[PDB]
Amino acid sequence: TQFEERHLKFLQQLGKGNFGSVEMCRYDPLQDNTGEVVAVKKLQHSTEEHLRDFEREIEILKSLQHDNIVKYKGVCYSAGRRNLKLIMEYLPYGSLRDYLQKHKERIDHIKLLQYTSQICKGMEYLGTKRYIHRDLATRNILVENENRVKIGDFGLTKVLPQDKEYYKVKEPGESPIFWYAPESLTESKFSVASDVWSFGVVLYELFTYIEKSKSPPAEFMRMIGNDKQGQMIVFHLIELLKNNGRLPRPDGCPDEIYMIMTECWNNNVNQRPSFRDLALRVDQIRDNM
Ligand SMILES: CC(C)(Nc1nc(-c2c[nH]c3ncc(Cl)cc23)ncc1F)C(=O)NCC(F)(F)F
Repeated sequence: TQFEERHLKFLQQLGKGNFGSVEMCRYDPLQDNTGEVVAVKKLQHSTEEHLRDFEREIEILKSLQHDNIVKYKGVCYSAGRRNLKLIMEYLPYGSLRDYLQKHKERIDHIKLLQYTSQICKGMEYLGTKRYIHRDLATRNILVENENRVKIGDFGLTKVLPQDKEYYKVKEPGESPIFWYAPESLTESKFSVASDVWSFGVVLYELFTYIEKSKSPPAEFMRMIGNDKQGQMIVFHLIELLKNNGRLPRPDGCPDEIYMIMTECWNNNVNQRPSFRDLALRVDQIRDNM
């Protein structure tokens, strides 16, 4: 079934980035304001390269059906082929980052692990399709309700080549470097293993309860020196990672959860755990607790 542009009523801006913008809209064909509230993504500056990447993100999202992956709803073509709109489910609790920042320690360790398990499961399913998320962070995870989180924003997702286990980005855009694996920093190489490294960073964010002074950019900047600027930050971060500088164990975090983070943060790509293993391990910790 099709979505008519004339029936998409603007409600609120949700955000912007990666050459796109996301708005909360009511899909109201009955024109009585009883329509479903949806999330609508469109391109801000729509070049032929941007259209091509947007179409690929649409195909990727439409191919994914999992409880812990944001639902594709459709496409609106009313403005023509060159001005597509991606329609997705709207998750009113917003990002896990905002949700956790608000609700802090009132969300216990058992609950953080329920979210951790769901993130692993969504990521494992993503990996079976040979898709590399490339932007795993609490800011890119949505809360559906108290018991369910879902991976969102597939705007940076790459499909692995048929004959290779990594995707090489020739001309990188804005990069979340404090979530990046060393091979992604040095060679712009992305794989299931680099998504596992970013997952270790997600687990860290969770157990610091999004405390501002404890964030991966704040911790890494203190380790390299706050006087470092521009490309010198990347140069120093690479050398720090090479010499085993890592994020600290968050205050009150169980030893066992810190060990999972440190295994994800292995410089050897082949030694990092698998998402299938992580979900099994995290479910065992949950059960024990
Ligand atoms: C608005 C913003 C910067 N970007 C996007 N949101 C949604 C999106 C899809 N459904 C949503 N429902 C609620 C909210 Cl707050 C956002 C969305 N889908 C794609 C995006 F690029 C965002 O919130 N990102 C967090 C993420 F969704 F990725 F987890």
